[PDB]
Formats: sequence, C-alpha cells, structure tokens
Amino acid sequence: QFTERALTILTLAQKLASDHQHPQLQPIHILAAFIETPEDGSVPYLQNLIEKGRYDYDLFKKVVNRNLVRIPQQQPAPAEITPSYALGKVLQDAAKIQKQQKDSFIAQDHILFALFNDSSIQQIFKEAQVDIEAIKQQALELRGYLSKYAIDMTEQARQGKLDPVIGREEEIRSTIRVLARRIKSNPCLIGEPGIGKTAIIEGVAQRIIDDDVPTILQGAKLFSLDLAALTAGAKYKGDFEERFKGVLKEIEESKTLIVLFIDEIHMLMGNGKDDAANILKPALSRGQLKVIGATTNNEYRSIVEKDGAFERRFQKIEVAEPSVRQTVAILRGLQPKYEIHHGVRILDSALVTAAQLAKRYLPYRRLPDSALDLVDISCAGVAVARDSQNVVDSDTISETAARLTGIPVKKLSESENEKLIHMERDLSSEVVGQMDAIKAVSNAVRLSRSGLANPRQPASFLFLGLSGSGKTELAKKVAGFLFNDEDMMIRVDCSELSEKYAVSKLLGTTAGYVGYDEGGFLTNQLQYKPYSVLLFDEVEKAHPDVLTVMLQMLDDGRITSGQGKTIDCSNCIVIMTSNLGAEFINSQQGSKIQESTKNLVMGAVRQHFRPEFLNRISSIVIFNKLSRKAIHKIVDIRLKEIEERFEQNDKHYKLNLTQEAKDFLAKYGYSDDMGARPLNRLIQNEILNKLALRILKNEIKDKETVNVVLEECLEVLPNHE
Amino acid sequence: QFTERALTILTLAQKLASDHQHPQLQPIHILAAFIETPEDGSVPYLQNLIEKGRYDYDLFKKVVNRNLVRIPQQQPAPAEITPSYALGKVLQDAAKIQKQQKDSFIAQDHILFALFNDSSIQQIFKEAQVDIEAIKQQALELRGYLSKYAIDMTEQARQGKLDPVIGREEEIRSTIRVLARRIKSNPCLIGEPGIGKTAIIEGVAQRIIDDDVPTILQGAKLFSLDLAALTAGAKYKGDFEERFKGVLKEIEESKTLIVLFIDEIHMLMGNGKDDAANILKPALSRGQLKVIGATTNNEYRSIVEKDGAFERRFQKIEVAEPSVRQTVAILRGLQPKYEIHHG
Amino acid sequence: ISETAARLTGIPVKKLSESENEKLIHMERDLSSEVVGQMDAIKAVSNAVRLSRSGLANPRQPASFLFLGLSGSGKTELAKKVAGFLFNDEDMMIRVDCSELSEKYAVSKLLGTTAGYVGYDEGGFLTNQLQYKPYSVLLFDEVEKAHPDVLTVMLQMLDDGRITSGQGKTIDCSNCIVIMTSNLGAEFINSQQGSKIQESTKNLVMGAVRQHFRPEFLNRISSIVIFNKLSRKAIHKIVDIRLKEIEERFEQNDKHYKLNLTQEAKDFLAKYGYSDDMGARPLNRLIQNEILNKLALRILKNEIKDKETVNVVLEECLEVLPNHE
Ligand SMILES: Nc1ncnc2c1ncn2[C@@H]1O[C@H](COP(=O)(O)OP(=O)(O)OP(O)(O)=S)[C@@H](O)[C@H]1O
Ligand SMILES: Nc1ncnc2c1ncn2[C@@H]1O[C@H](COP(=O)(O)OP(=O)(O)OP(O)(O)=S)[C@@H](O)[C@H]1O
Ligand SMILES: Nc1ncnc2c1ncn2[C@@H]1O[C@H](COP(=O)(O)OP(=O)(O)OP(O)(O)=S)[C@@H](O)[C@H]1O
Repeated sequence: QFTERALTILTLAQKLASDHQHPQLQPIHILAAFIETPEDGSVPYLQNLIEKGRYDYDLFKKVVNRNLVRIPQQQPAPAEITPSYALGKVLQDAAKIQKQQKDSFIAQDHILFALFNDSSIQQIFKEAQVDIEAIKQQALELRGYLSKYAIDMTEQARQGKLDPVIGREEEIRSTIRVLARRIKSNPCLIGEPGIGKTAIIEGVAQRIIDDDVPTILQGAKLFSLDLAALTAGAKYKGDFEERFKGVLKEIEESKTLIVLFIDEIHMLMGNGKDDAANILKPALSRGQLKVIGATTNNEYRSIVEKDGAFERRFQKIEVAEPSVRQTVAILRGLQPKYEIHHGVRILDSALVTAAQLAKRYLPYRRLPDSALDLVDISCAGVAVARDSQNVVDSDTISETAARLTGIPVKKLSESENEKLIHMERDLSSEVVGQMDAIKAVSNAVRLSRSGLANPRQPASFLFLGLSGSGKTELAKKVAGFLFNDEDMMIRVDCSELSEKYAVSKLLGTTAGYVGYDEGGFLTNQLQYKPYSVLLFDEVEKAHPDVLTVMLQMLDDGRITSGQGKTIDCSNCIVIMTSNLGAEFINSQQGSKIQESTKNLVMGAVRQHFRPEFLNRISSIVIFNKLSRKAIHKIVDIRLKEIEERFEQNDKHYKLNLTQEAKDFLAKYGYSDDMGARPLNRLIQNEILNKLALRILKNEIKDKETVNVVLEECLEVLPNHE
Repeated sequence: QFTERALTILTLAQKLASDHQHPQLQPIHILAAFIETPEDGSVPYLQNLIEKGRYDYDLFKKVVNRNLVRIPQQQPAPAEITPSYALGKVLQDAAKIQKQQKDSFIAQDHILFALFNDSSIQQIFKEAQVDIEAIKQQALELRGYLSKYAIDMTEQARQGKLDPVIGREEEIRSTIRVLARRIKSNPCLIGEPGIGKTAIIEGVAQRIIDDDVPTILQGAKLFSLDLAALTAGAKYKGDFEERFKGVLKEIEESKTLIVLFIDEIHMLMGNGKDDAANILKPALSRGQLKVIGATTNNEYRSIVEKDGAFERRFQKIEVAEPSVRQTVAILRGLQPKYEIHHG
Repeated sequence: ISETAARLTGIPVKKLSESENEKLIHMERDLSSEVVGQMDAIKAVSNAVRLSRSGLANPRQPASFLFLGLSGSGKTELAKKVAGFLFNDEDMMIRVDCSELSEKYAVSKLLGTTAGYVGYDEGGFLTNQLQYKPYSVLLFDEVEKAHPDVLTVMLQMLDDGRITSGQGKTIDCSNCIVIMTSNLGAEFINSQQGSKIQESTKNLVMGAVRQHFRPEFLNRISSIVIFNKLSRKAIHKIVDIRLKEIEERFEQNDKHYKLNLTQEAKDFLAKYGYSDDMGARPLNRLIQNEILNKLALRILKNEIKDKETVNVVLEECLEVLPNHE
C-alpha cells in the first residue's frame, strides 16, 4: 500500500507525538514529521515543496514548532492516542491521490499533498496558501526516474519477472568482479547469440535478489537501457543527449547502486560515431555510471572496429556454451517452468536427449537455446495436441525435431516393413541385380536410422562399373526411397573441373570479392536440406583438387565456406562414380563380379584416384554385368516406367510384348559393352519411332499393341481417317 | 506543451478557422478538427470514445457542420486574428489536465477532454460525444493503432478475400506449434519462391477464422506489416523506431494477442545492421510478441549469415514443394476461384 | 593476477595448478589411452605444452608440429585428442581445412576482408576465433593442397607468431598450438619396413617434405613428427578402444552389447582387415559393415529390443534376442 518513505513519514508523525508527549494525533504531528530532520535531502524539510515552490520553509517550520510547543504535555501513556478521523482522512486522501496519480504505492509526496490539502495554519502568527500546484510541481520533478529510460529488472525480479539461471555462477561472478572495480565500472558480455548473455545479466539480477552481492554492489539494481528512450524517443538533434545525459546524471548518486544495462549494445558505437549517445557515455567514465553491456562476438568486433573508445571502459567478458551435460543441468532447472507453461509433464530423459539431439542436429544454434527449443517446442507441440497429454522424451522430441529440422530418420516407423526390412526387395524391384549396391544403400540408411553409423561420417560409396548398368539410376532410386521422391537427389557434375572452381563447389566465393552466392549447388543446398543423396558424375574425371575437398564431406563431415562459416554435413548419402572398371567389365568373364579382376580395378582406381579419399569412403561398390537374365527383368521394368511417364493415358499400350519382343530386345539392343542403355536406344528407335508415326498419322485412337515381325510393328485403329 | 498528435488537432482547428475565413478560432473549429477525415485510428472521430459511448459520430459531424455554417462571416482580409479567449480557457484547461495526470505533454486525448469540458450542443438530447464520465471510461483505455501500419489479414479472411490451401497444413500446424511456444514464439517460413509461404500465412489466417487453433492463438489478430509503414512512413532518424515501438507496445498488451506477419524479413536487418531500427523488434521479442515471418532460403542465407540475433527469436521452418498430384489438389481447391475470376 | 586475468583472458598456461599430476604430468598416459601407439607424436605435443605451462615456451612462437604418415595412423585424431585433453573439449579444435582453399583466401581463414571491401565478416573462421578465444589449437588439414600463396602468408603465424588481419587489426596469438598434417610421408611408411619407421625411411619422408615445402616453413616448425604403423598388437588395442567408444557414444544406449569381443571377434577384425597400408579406419568401417549394419537390421526387425551380444561365426555373423529381448 505504502512506500517505505511514506511509512517513514507517517511513522515519524506518530512517534514524534509520543516523544513530544502529545494526545490525539493532529495534522500538526504529520507536519512535525515533515520537519523531523535537518537533512536537506529530506523533501518534507528543506528541498521542499514549500521552499522550492512558493514559501519559506521557515514559515512552515515555525508553524509547526509553535504548534508543537502549544500542545500541552501529556502522560506518556496517551502520547499518540490515535490518528482519529484526522490522520485517517490524510492517509485515505493519500490513497485517493494514488488513484489520481496512477501510483501503485503511497508516496511521501502523497502524504505531503494530502496533509497540505487538508491543513491550514491554526493561528494568526503564520500564514501561507496551500499552493497545490507548486507543491505538485516540485514533487513531480523529484525521484521519478528510470521508468522513462530503462526497465527495472531488479524490481521486476522482486515481482517474479526474472528467469533464474544456473551453471553460469563464474560468469556472474565475473561481472561482479568487473562491477566491483573502482575505476573501470563497465563490463560487457561477449559471445554467441543464444549463449546466455541476457541470462547472465539476469543471473546478476538473481544474485542481487538473493542479496549475494559485495558491498560495492550490495545495494545494486539492474535497469535495461537503449533503443526506446535512446532512439525512438528522438525528434530533435540533441535528443541523443537529452534524456540520455539526464539519466546518466540522475543515477550518479544517492539512489542506491544503480546499474544500467544494455542488451543490444551494438548500437553504441554510433553510425559513424558522431556521438550518437555512444561517446557521451565513455566521456563520463571517470566515475559512477556503472553499466553492463552485452554483444555477440561479431557485434563486439564490429563495435570495436567502428569505435575504438568504449573498449577502454568496457571489460570483455567471454561467455562459452555449456557442455551437453551442463546444458541438461540448465534444462532441469528450467524443466518445471516448461511443465507449468504448457501444463504437460516432461521426462528427465527428455531433457537429456534434447541436449544431445541438439548437438547432433542443430549446428547453427548454441546448446542453451537449442536444447530449450527442443523442450519448449515439444511441450508446445503437446500443448496444441493437448486437446487429446504429456511430453514423452525422445518420442515427442524425435518427431518434433524431424518435423521442424528435417531428419525423419529419428522418428522410427509405425512398421519397419518397406522402411528397410523389405527395402532390399524394393530396391531390387526398381533395379536389377547389383545386390551389393542394394545392400549398401539399405545398410547406409539402416545405420543412420538406428543411430549407429559413426555420426561424423555420411554414408559414402563409390560405384564402379560400366555406364548403362544403372549407377545413376541407383542414386536416383535411393532418393526415391529416401524421400519417397526421386527428384530430391542432389547431383553435381564433378567432371567439370579445372582449378578455377571455388564457388561452384562447396568452397563458395570469398567475402571481400565480387559475388556472394556461395557453393549454391552444394553449400547452399546442403544448408537448406539437412540430408539427401549426393551424386558425383564420374569422379574418375574430377580434378583432384576438388576430390580432396570432397573428402572433407566424405568423412569428418565438417564443411567450410568463404562466408566465414561452415555447413557441416551429416546425413547426406554420397555417391561417387567411375568407369575405370569398364576395362575389366569388358572381359565379360561371367555376370558376377570376379575376385582379382575387381581388385585390379580398385587398385587402378586408387592409382587414378587419390586413395586418401578411398581410405575414408565407406566402401567401393561394384556392379553386376547386365546379363540377358538381368535383361529379362529390366526390359519389363523399363518399358513399364517409360510408358507410365508418357504424359497421360489417352492412348498408351496393351503391350502384348511377350517373350518375342523381349528376346528381340535381348538380341538386338543388347550390347555387351554398353549395359542396358542400348536397349533404350532400341526401344526408342523402334517402339517409339513407329508409335510416334502411328500417333502422328492419327492411326491410334486409344491403346496400342506391340507385334513381332518375322522386328516389331504396331496396328491401325482408324484407317488414316 | 503539446505533442504531435495534439498539435495536429490544434493545427487543424486553426486551419479550419482560416478554411472558414473567420477572424477567430472557436470551439466549433476544434470540434471540426476532431472530425477531419475518415482515418480509423483517429480517436477524435472513428475509433473513438463516441462509438464506444453509443453515439453516431457522423450524426455528430452533421451537428458540427450545422454549427459551422452558422459562422457569421467568411470575409478574407478579416480572417486569422486570434485563437480566442474561449480557447485560451480550453488550452489552459488542457494544461490543468496535464497536471492532474503528471503528463509532460498534451496528447490528443487531453485536448479532447479539455474541449469536451467546454463543449456543447445546444440540444437537450445531445447527439454530442458521450459525456465526460464516459469520455474518461474510454479515454483511460489509452496509454496509462496498428491498422495505420498494417493490414488485418484476419479480418480480410473473415471477409473472405482469401485463397485456401492444401498440403501446407502441416507447416501451418508447425506454425501453430511454434506460436504456442513460451520463448521462441516466432515461426518463419523459409524456402523457394512460389512454394506457398504467403499461402501458408493465409492458411494461418484460415485456422484463426475457422477456430482450429487453441484459444491462446485462436483469438489472434494477424497483420501484414512494415515496408510501407516501416519506410514509406519515414522521414528522419529514429521515426522507424517510433512507429515500431508504437506497434510493439500495442501488441504487448490488453488485446488478447496480435500476431504480426513479415513476409520479406530482408526488409529488416538494418543496413549492415548498425542497429538501424530493425533491432528493436529482437530487443523486445522476449515479451512473447507473437510474430510470423518468412524469407527466400537464399535471402535467409544472406541475412542469417550476418545476423544471429533473430535466429534466437524465430523457428526456422522449411516449406516443402508439393508434388504434382498435390499441386493438382491445390488447383482443384482454387478451381472455383478461377472459374469465378474469369466467368 | 593470474586467476583474475585467466577468467578474462583464459591463459590456462599461467595457472600452475595443483592438479598438474593429471594436468600434464600424466598427459602422455592419458593420451595413450585415447591414441594407440604413436608414442613420439604424443610426446611431441606433450612436450610443447609442458613448456607453455612452465613459462618456457618462447612468446615469439606457437607450438608447431607437422604430422606425417599413413592416413588412418591417428594424425588428426591425435590433434583432436590433445584439444580434448588440453582444453577438456575436442570440439574446440580449430581445424583449419587447408585443402579447402583458393588464392582468394582472406576471409575464409586468417585475414578477413580488406577493410572497405564488401563483407564485414572478416577472418571469421580462424582469426576471429582467436580474437574471441585468446588461444586454442589449430589443425591444418592436408597442407599439401593448400594454395601456395596461402601457405606462404600463414607463415606470419608459424613463427614470429603474428596475426595481422585485413581488418587492420592484429591478434598475434603466439599462445596457440598449431598442428599441420600431410600424407606426404605415406609413400615411405608404405615401405612397411617394420611397424616403427626407422632412419633413412624418415629421411625420404623429409626429402619429400622439402620437395613440397620450403625452409621458410620447415625450419620454423617445432618438429616434424612422423607417425608409425601400428603393431598387430596395437591394432588389437585400437579395436578394443574403438568398439567401446562407438557404443559409449551411441546416442542413447537403448541397445547394449555384452561386448564379448573375446580374443576371436577382435582377431576377426584384425585378421580380416589388417593390411599394412590400410589405416585403422577400415577396421572401424569393417566392424560397421560386418556387424553394426546387421545390428541395425536386427533392431529394425525387433530381434534386438534391448541388450545385445557378440558372437563369432566362421566369415562372420551376429546373434539375436529373437523374442524381442
Ligand atoms: N544459464 C542459464 N540460466 C537460465 N536460463 C538460461 C541459461 N542459459 C540459457 N537460458 C535460456 O536462454 C534464453 C535466453 O537466452 P540468452 O542466452 O540470454 O539469449 P541471449 O543469447 O542472451 O540473446 P542474445 O544472444 O544476447 S540476442 C532464456 O529463454 C533462458 O531460459
Ligand atoms: N497450398 C498452396 N501452395 C502454393 N500456392 C498456393 C497455395 N494455395 C494458394 N496458392 C496461391 O499460389 C501462390 C503462392 O504464392 P506465395 O505463397 O506468395 O509464394 P511465396 O512462397 O510467397 O513466394 P513469393 O514471395 O509470393 S514469389 C499465391 O498466389 C496463392 O494465392
Ligand atoms: N593410433 C590411433 N589411435 C587412435 N585412433 C586412431 C589411431 N589411428 C587411427 N585412428 C582412427 O582414425 C580416425 C582418424 O584418422 P586419422 O589418421 O587422424 O585421419 P587422418 O589420416 O589424420 O586424416 P588425414 O589423412 O590427415 S585428412 C579416427 O576415427 C581414429 O579412431
């Protein structure tokens, strides 16, 4: 109800009546409280609403002292009988004043006002008007000041607005050590955004709230300064100093250990300096004016480069991210806040896994926030879904994260079935033979899905064999099964090389040079798409400088960029290709991959491909030769897909191909030295060419047949009508 | 003294005395100043105390006009002699109110009140602005509007004027889930141009309109922000921050919640940062301030590489491209829009 | 002065902690539990940090070593492990991806954008990291493929430990540690003349080092460090370690091996994979390809719900807990 100051003045009125041996309390006794002390700082006595308003404080002093002498000496027992209606009314009026003034507590000024409004000198010896406006003016110009300049974190903390923080006790102590300096009063927190800089300032506030602060700072209070009053609050040229200088001086003395702080101190460098608030502050740094700032490391760098002065006042305080275990500790401290915020229970394992998840899948975010996001997001997820529950650790988190960050890998299937149990079948259905390539694909994904693959390495395989054997097709089909979308594959022509390639590859352009589109094909796409299948079109012909660079993705997945940042791959499957082995494939020694032969190939590949790459690669995969037996399946597969891809079914075929057509293809388009690719030449050269002509001649109205000639031919529906 | 809002009204009042070529400014010119133009945020006329007080502000304007035509002269050379003793009193009364309120400047709120104390309609059943007690009941809702700076997407959606979505419901659900968060409340739609990120934000408006959103977001008023308000409304250093702060404060309190939408985040990020206004939003972003944003993945790149601050305020959401069949579904959803569009 | 300065400037080298028993004295031991063999390499780094902490390191220069030998000999692994030991965090390693480098260099590494040129993100990757983080350890990956102009300018830090940027600012973090790597020596370790590389062979390595790098580098490096091939008993040891580390790292340990590697599983990995030119990585890949992928399937099929074992089947295979145990 009352401020401590208001209570003091009222209390003094009461106790002065006791000390002066006076019966019922009168307006006189509150006036006695007003003149209770010689201290000029006491507004009720010298730096008064009277003295700086309209009348000599002595006039009033003598009104009161005359009256105090005039009231007769009583037995101590009644010395302060009651406030009666007289002081009751003054206090009630002080409350009416609060309502008029919109003041949350009764001020000593409300007591000064209310008393003065009711009061009049009781005797002819002194006269003075109750100059209400003068006393209000003087009251308004005193004490109330920071609500116009900075947000009072400490009182708001007393009011429960503070978020307590843990695990930063040294960082908090560091700000204390700096704040405890006698000369260099200015600390600043420097680090990554999301590192916990504001959190540390609030940590200081927590230290203040629990009064765990050294005498120099023991009475401290924190206030959030800048942008509003320092920028929005400006229309005139001197507005960088009006209000700003004002508050700097308002807080230098008496009013406890006021410490302002800046959360976004980046501004305080000035756009071209020009003392845009920025210089006046350090200009006054020889004393008081204790302020703590906060900036990111790069913003720090920028304000340093753009100023050269605040840095002589401000102590650089480095803030490091916590370890995963430490992150969990803060998560635990924060856990109940989240359970409350969302009305859901959270498992300790939720917190544990959130933190390690973040380390694994959120490289662009710091652990404090990243882990918290996984928690607060999961909780929010449930809060929305709550119309139905609680948060369940990795269950909720893996799904939640995958939904936002990508990586469905962690969701686990409703049924593993086609999801890597029967996948070898499904892959063998799309492509024929080459089961080891198929197994490699499945295994790559299975290890990823199971959390077993070495996390530092993307699945990586190099595919050897004769072009036309399905090496690209495999990669595309992998994307097919990986995303249920074959166009999500990333494919780079790795053979387009000379040394002049930086940006075309993950290296990017370099900032400071023309062009700021970097590694678009790889770096930008990788940043955007957390995983894919990356196909390198004949690494056999790629320049070795690039291959050496690609190695970095191949293993130890970290990826740099000319932007000064990194990408850091993880879950992208990479596929490299070569036909070196064609020199051995053309031996035609069985459809199966032969021992020794395949080794001569891989040996030669190393000779013509840095083994350093191959010494990191998950494995080299070799394709089976497409024997006619393989063809006997492939032809149907391809004719089916080829037809299905032909726009819409306004015609298409009945396809009475039977063995006769199949064999023709196996006897005519079947080049032992070019895989199935020449069968496609046959198919288009014969089947589609005739078809196109029949369509062109409008000899087909709907459907179509394939009729073996002894070659192939088509039928006529309308007779060239 | 007076601030810009009060000065605008006062300026208009004096202008009106000259618009009517009258030697002096009268209370009627001020009442006319209160009702100048149909700009909703004008508390003196439309989003006013009058409507809240159950009065017809246009009828009142007819009253004002009936009084303005009774001005005894419109003689040119005689015009513009004095502000009048009558309004001396009113402006002095405004100063008294400032003292009553501990206010360092006279706002339109105060100048309204002061005239109202001295205003009248010579009518028993006055069609006047609601009497002073109501003036206080509603005037006290002020201090202690966004439509000036943004389009109410939710209201447009309530009025239809919206194109339905398909498939993107999942990123919408993600958006709702992010908005529902206590700390990082801001989802952002990131991806290729043309994917449907605007379509998603309209989809969000639909969910609000359709009551498919939990109460804490259900009542949200979704707005299309900045650009014009940000820069077209600018002239000088700091007035970006002023409009920003104004809006941010509005969304900070009382009106359940307001959600702001930023389509092209690149519009922010200052200029090499330099805290060139943009930063205020991140600065205050901790106070819930539910915001939805968007950006081209490459734009995201060009700003995320530089910023780092907004990243702790928003949730990155990739928006997937629909398959051909899904695309057909959108075409089907929009089919009636197209048939209507061209007949 | 040391403690308060350290809290603000890091400088752990100025602490002189009572924990030296572990904090350097047992460093070689601790590192040998992480790194198999490569005794001299372990000692080389350890020696440098001992001079740092003892105040004997000369402020004019960072610790500097060149790691030569078979890829998969643990060259970058050692470097990471000393980041681990030295700063209690392997991820603090500022690996310098030197082969990822063109003549543009500047920003992506140590110099940054010449001030006044567009892009005010300057030396973000290396210099700014030191600017922000007084010192750490840096690892120069495959310096053989670094652009020559860059190899040359980085010499300003190699000795006369200066770091002048395009920002117009200087860091001079001579307190750091740098490790350079190369596969240059692989051609001589491939002589396979015992597991430990002998004299003459090392001279050939150094011959090649001189062909690749100038005295302007080579005589500034604290030492060239040449890595050995692992002994068959040593790979036995690395196998044990890696298998344990992999499972220990395995996200949530929802599944769990008895890890009955016995002599036999370990021998199968060693015998099946120990080519003298392989590097330890293929043994690690082998177990992933031999068993772990089978495990993944067993998990997916619910053959492994919890726990797991090791079993040896001659050829190799993996047992199940077929009742979804
Ligand atoms: N040590 C900690 N104690 C308590 N809360 C923490 C801690 N670390 C992080 N947080 C959480 O992190 C969020 C605010 O993070 P901060 O690190 O202050 O953000 P910030 O990094 O200060 O913002 P910048 O980077 O200066 S814009 C809050 O929601 C806190 O719950
Ligand atoms: N589900 C949907 N997916 C895609 N587009 C849709 C969808 N529903 C409606 N549309 C319409 O298709 C267009 C999608 O455009 P936007 O979402 O603006 O594209 P964008 O992702 O915002 O990229 P910009 O910035 O508009 S080029 C809009 O003009 C919508 O009217
Ligand atoms: N002696 C060893 N002690 C511990 N780990 C080892 C050892 N040798 C190899 N490794 C493993 O090898 C992998 C890293 O191998 P390194 O030989 O450092 O790679 P690298 O050959 O240094 O890379 P380059 O060739 O310089 S790009 C790690 O996954 C280690 O587990």
